Amino acid sequence: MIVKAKFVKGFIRDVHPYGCRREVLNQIDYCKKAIGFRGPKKVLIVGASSGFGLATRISVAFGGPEAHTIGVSYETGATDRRIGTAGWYNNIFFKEFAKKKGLVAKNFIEDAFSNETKDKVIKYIKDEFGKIDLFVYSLAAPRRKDYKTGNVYTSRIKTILGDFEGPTIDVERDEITLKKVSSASIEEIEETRKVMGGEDWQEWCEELLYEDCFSDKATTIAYSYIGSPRTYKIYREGTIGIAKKDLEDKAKLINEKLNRVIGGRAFVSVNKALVTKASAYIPTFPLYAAILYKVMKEKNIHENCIMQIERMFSEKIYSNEKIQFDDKGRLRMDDLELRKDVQDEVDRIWSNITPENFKELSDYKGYKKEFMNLNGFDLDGVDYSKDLDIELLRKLEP
Ligand SMILES: NC(=O)C1=CN([C@@H]2O[C@H](COP(=O)(O)OP(=O)(O)OC[C@H]3O[C@@H](n4cnc5c(N)ncnc54)[C@H](O)[C@@H]3O)[C@@H](O)[C@H]2O)C=CC1
Ligand code: NA
Repeated sequence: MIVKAKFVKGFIRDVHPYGCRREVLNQIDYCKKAIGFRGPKKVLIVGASSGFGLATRISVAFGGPEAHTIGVSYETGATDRRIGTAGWYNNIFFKEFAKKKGLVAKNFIEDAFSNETKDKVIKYIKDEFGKIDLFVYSLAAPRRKDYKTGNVYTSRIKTILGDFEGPTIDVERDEITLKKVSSASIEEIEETRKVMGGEDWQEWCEELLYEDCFSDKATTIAYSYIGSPRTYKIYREGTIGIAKKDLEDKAKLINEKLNRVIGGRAFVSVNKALVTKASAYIPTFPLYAAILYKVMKEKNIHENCIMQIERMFSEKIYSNEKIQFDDKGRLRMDDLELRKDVQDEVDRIWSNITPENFKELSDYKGYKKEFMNLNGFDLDGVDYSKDLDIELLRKLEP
């Protein structure tokens, strides 16, 4: 079978599994070439299979600390109709590389919202892994199940106080298109807060702390976004923004408890805009990211996931220099994105953007490549003419 990049309902149908291997290896190679940092030895990451969580895992394992890692993710493998998710394969190839380096890399392919999943991970930590010094909560989900009551909360990306309509980039068609987003009901706001707020992160932290799973002075981090006024309507001041503010509020509560009990700490890191599976489908995000890429590349300050994470750990969290938070106690990795000259240029380009000129004014090429790359496509050192053995791929284990 020769896997080709193709779309179904605006989603890539089949990832290229060996491309995913190459993309994991590219991030590992960046970390191996980096100056290096030291700090964490035993790391738990929820949402470890792709995007920021995968970069987090690769950073601590290969960027100097030689950390053992537990990854919890929800992914699916090959069926008789589907090849498996990018994250499915990322987990597998990360493990292969980590094992060769002599590192523990445990995968739990499980729903993190489950009480059952928490018990499994806690059991593994107590029995086998040893206490955790770093816990990263990097989860992006469309829904949350409350396993006790059977209730399902659905995450919706909607606006508040007024419908939205604005340009976006359709990767399937290489075109600018208008996307409509409607106002959320109070129930929809609450459900999104239930899924993408800090409740589950807080529950993980409490269960970990109280079952004696954290090392003294342990750190926990969750990831957030603030962005520019170009996206306040559909992000920061929409349903997802209300959820992220709940996440930031929970960080403060978790921080107080961890500090009191083990001298530990919790904080949100507000990261920069970039292409991941989750972000690629936020309305209008492709257009903002494409312009931002253009501006930041011209100013030599562009970063992808692995560069973001490597800088965060080596320059801010585990540095010689003391960590600096914003006035709300958040770590700011959007420090370069939200720089005044960057945002001025983004706003200026944005105002000149049309369906006819967007490829000239924005870095659509770079945006599309990063989108293709995370799905295993458009990568160097991958032979895209070679047939893949499906039986071989389906036998691979996380
Ligand atoms: N990509 C961006 O522009 C930015 C993303 N962030 C935040 O980074 C965090 C991670 O998102 P990305 O890396 O962008 O997305 P991603 O789609 O690459 O990663 C999502 C991860 O969450 C896991 N996951 C989803 N439901 C799960 C479940 N029920 N149980 C266990 N794992 C589950 C997936 O398996 C995957 O590992 C999110 O909180 C997002 O809001 C923050 C700033 C920017
Ligand atoms: Na992630």
